[PDB]
Amino acid sequence: ALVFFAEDAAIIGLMV
Repeated sequence: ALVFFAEDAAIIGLMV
């Protein structure tokens, strides 16, 4: 799958 990235503090992945 595709894993985007966002800064939630720290950077996390978002898997789709």
